[PDB]
Amino acid sequence: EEIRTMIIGTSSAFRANVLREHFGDRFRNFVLLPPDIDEKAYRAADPFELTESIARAKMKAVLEKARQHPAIALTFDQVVVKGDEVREKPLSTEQCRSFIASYSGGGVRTVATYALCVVGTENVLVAHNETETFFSKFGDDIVERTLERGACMNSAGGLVVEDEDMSRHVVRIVGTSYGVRGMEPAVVEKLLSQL
Ligand SMILES: [Mn+2]
Ligand SMILES: [Mn+2]
Ligand SMILES: [Mn+2]
Repeated sequence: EEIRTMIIGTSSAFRANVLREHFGDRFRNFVLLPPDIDEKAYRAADPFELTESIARAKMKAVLEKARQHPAIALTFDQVVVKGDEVREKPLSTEQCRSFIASYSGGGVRTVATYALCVVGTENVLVAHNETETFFSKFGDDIVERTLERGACMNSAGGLVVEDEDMSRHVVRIVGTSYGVRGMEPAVVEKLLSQL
């Protein structure tokens, strides 16, 4: 059995881009197949168990979709933790504004679960990835500039470290910026090694 195909089981353009770039030396074929599930149905308090339940639910949906259009499938789920609050994608500009403003002069975590499955098998491997990003102080003006670009709406906690203004206020990251953005290749490399 020679596996040459990766099923990219996410709608994230960034994730798809990194996967093709980093894993094109191993895989010939990259198939886009987003899970498109109702994530609101899953509600665990622990963000590690939360993201894991969602990544596994996403994998189930992807493998089902694969049956009707040898391979490995990958899914992901990621949330932000700020203080005691678990944050997903913001529901409005107002909440996003609030989210971004709160990152000034402090630390913010991301918690994720990556899942991997060889299509046709029953074992779904999972791995967690956690980051912590530390910002210097910034004011309402920088908040509005980031908001105006709109990409923040599509990230957990409205956290966009790649944003022109946000980037200028990052002091350090424990982890990698690719991890904060939702796809650290080292995590996928570790899961592949566990086959
Ligand atoms: Mn765990
Ligand atoms: Mn999610
Ligand atoms: Mn999603």
